[PDB]
Amino acid sequence: QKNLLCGKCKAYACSTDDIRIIKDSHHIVLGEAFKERYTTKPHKKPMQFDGFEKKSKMYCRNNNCQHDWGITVKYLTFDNLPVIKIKSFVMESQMDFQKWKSINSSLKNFDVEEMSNLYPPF
Ligand SMILES: [Zn+2]
Repeated sequence: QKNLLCGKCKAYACSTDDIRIIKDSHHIVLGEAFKERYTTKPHKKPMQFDGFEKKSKMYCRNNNCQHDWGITVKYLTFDNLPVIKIKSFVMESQMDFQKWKSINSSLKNFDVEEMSNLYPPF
């Protein structure tokens, strides 16, 4: 439905249709195209209480920007899963993504069967 932009440089980030919510907290982004729009630096940690194993920090790929976009994690069998920092984004016009969430219907919940269809284990 709507597009998120990097809050610092305004480069296109992703669509709200791309976002899934895990455990009513984590905002993950579906699709391999999104991975073209950020870079990462390693920051591996063992599993935390909710089953996220941190792998990296995400940065806007605009080299003049490099805004903190979030982290990537492994959750279940899904590695390199981007978890966006919702404070880091604004909406295409200008309101920020946190404001937009507050006045819009809830985003779609994560569905493991949908995820498995998109990223099959074979
Ligand atoms: Zn940026």
